[PDB]
Formats: sequence, structure tokens, C-alpha cells
Amino acid sequence: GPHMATGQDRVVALVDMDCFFVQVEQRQNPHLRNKPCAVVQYKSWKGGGIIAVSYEARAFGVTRSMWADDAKKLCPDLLLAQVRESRGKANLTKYREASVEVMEIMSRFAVIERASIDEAYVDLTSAVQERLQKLQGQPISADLLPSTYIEGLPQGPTVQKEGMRKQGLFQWLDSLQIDNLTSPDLQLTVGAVIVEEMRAAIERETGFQCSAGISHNKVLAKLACGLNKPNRQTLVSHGSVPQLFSQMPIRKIRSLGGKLGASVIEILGIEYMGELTQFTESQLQSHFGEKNGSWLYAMCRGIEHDPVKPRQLPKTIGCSKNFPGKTALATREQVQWWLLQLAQELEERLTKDRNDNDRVATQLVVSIRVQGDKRLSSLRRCCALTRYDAHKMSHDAFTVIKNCNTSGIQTEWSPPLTMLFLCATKFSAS
DNA sequence: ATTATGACGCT
DNA sequence: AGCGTCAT
Ligand SMILES: Nc1nc2c(ncn2[C@H]2C[C@H](O)[C@@H](COP(=O)(O)NP(=O)(O)OP(=O)(O)O)O2)c(=O)[nH]1
Ligand SMILES: [Ca+2]
Ligand SMILES: [K+]
Repeated sequence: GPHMATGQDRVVALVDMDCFFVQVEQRQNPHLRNKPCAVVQYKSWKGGGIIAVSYEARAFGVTRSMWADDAKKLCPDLLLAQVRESRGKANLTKYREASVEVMEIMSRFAVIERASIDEAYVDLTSAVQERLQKLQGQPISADLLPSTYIEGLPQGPTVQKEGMRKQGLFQWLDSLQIDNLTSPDLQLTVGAVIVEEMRAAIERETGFQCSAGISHNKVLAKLACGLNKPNRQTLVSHGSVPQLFSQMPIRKIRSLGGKLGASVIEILGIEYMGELTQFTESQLQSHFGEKNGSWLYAMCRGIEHDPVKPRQLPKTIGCSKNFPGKTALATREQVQWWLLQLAQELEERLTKDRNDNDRVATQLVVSIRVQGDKRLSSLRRCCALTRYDAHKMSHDAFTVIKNCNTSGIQTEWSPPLTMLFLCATKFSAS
């Protein structure tokens, strides 16, 4: 009743760049703009692997993880841009730099959490309080929300999608109580005004378009962001959650797309998020553990407490390369040469990070996969990272992995290595 | 032979 | 500390 907290205390947005790597390449090369196009890494094996797809190309069925040769079967006029290669490997520097552009613009409006190379959470609670004091109880015009969808509207008592969007927005706005400066729906609406401004700034100052979700927590903001891509933003109110969740497959919610979500489905015999409401918190905890159970109990009611961390920079800086099938590394010289290539990219990125961001990594994590192991990592060993020197780092990585070499002959490497991964972690201010 | 990462939980 | 999960 009056004591049942509703998780409406914060305004949180999730901003995600549309087809990011594609937009980066389309900005650089105007010939790619407004075309079916994709970004690929490598080329020799089946045309390279696609990692980003323009919405025009998505209409033909082109997806991430598909081989370019197969994508061209679906879309023969598909245009392709390849990731840069340096020291024998993919080099994603261009996209990391573009990410910094976007992240710095977002940081002007509020503290952000960098969730991935092209998406960030935004805690707008305080900014919304400020804008509400400025408005002085003035209603919010639809002209202030020109790309916003209100999830679940229109409802009740009309042919084209922009007309739909506007009807829903008008129903939402006419129902607003702009008198109460503590109304959560009003707070979300003002948050959406601010996100319109942030998205306008990103597009004006970088050329990049993005989608966004506005809700009361990170999971709902993320789900909202996905509802109307590309180049649009969606407000998911607390009140919209029962209908939204009533037909939402469990796997669509961030963190439930894997084994845990499959176990929720199998153990409880349910399919949709909303079905979780019928279980007690203790029941959920008994199946899925304390933390998961409390989280599911709150989440299926639209409530989640995970804070937006004030973290604009990545916590780790890593370099990895797969050596699949017959390219696997089977000689000591091979393993040393590739460890050195990775360590050289790592040194470059670390040196630039230290100059930009006034910090130094102190731990080097070395991960490998051996042939036949289906796991991502077959082995992970750490050592100290005392100097940004590639030869040092690569020699140290070899020292921590060399006992994995089954071969008695210290010139061969068996079983051959199908992945190498160097990761700098545990940063300290410098 | 979806690849190159990046986050975070568990013990 | 090393491993597993999730993500994409
Ligand atoms: N190296 C690599 N990069 C990847 C991979 N997957 C994605 N990226 C890169 C390429 C992506 O551009 C970028 C951001 O990932 P998303 O947000 O998941 N996809 P996008 O922004 O393209 O589409 P949407 O409009 O649906 O948000 O990360 C991968 O497996 N490997
Ligand atoms: Ca994106
Ligand atoms: K993303």
C-alpha cells in the first residue's frame, strides 16, 4: 500500500548508437551513406565476419556474426567496410576514438556509465529536478519530444507510424499532472526532453544518430531503448510495465538471455517476465539464489536498484586474437611473435590511455585457449605490469604460460594455441 | 573457422 | 586469484 516502494525514485536513460561501426565508416566515406552496408573483420575466410549492419541491410536479413559471402547471397549490392588491420590483427582504434567523442558529449548533461563501446547509462534524476524548477509548472509541449515514443500508447479509441507516435504522445501529455513536481511520470517526461537535447547534440556534433530509452532504472531503460530503433527514443513508465511484461519473453531482459533465463523458464514452467509476479521472493531465491531471486522478484514488477556508476572510461584495456583450426600456433617462435604483436598494440593503447586519463595499469592478465577446449579461456594467469614496454610484457606473458606447453621438444607447442589475450587491469591514478 | 573485447559474479 | 556467465 502506502509503504510498497515502486522503484520510481530515479530517472535513468540508456543511449545506444545505431549500427555504430557502420555509422563511423559512413561518416568517413559518404559513398556508404543511406545504403545497405556492413562492417567486416578480415576477408580471406568466407569474406570476413560481419560485426555491424546498417538498417537498410538488415531489411535483407543481414546480421551480425554472418559471413560476408553469405550476407552477399542475401543482399548482392551490400557494401562492406573492413576493420583496420595492424600487426597482423584487427585494430579497433577508430571506433574507440569515435566512442570517446560521443561519451564526452553525453557527459556534459550528466554523469554516465560506459556500458560498452557505444552505449551509456545516464542518471538524469538531478537534471530533471533542475529543469522542473525552470519550467515553473509550465506544461510540456509535444514539440519538445519530436522523436519520443510512449510505450503502450495510444490505447482505446491512424494509418502511418509517425501518426501513431504522435497520438500516443498526445494521450500521454494530456494525462500529465504538471502541477505535482514529484510525479514520476512528469519526471520521466522531463528526462525524455533532456534526452532529446542530448541526442540532438550528439548528432549535431558528431553526425551519429542514436536511440535511447528513458525509464526509472537501467534494465527498463535498456529494454525501452530497443523498442523503436533506429534514431528514436522510448519512454517506459512504471505504469506501462504490466502490459509490456505480460508478453515479454524472459530472455529479452539483460542478464536472462543465457543459462539462468533458461533455468527460470524450465524450473518455473513460464515464458514471459510478467508470469514471475506470481512467485514469492523466497520461492525465487530458493530456485535462483539470494541475489538473483531478490532481483527477479523486483524486476518483474519493474523495480531495479543497480546504480548508474560514474565511470566514463573502460576498466580494462585488452588485446586478443583467435587462431582457428589450422592457423593455430604450434611453435615457440610463433607464440612469441604473436604475444609480441599483441603486446605492441597493448603498449600503444596503454601509453595513450596514460596520457589522456592520468592513470596506469598495474596487472597484466594473460589468457589462452588450447586446441580442443570449447571454453573461451583455457587458462588465465596474472603477473605484475610495472612498465609500459611491449617486449617486457610479451616476455612476462610467455613466462606465465610456457608451462602449458605439453611438448617435450621445447621448439614445438602442443596442444597448439587457438587464442591469445593480453589484458591490462587494476588501474591507479598517476 | 561468429571475433575482439568488456563487464561482473562465484568461490 | 582463477574460472564462469553474459553480452554482442
Ligand atoms: N569486434 C567486435 N565488435 C563487435 C561485435 N559485436 C558488435 N561489435 C561492435 C560493432 C557494433 O557497431 C558496436 C556496438 O555494438 P551493438 O550496439 O550491439 N550493435 P550496433 O551498434 O551495430 O547496432 P544497433 O543499432 O542494433 O545498436 O560493437 C563483435 O562480436 N566483435
Ligand atoms: Ca548500438
Ligand atoms: K550497444
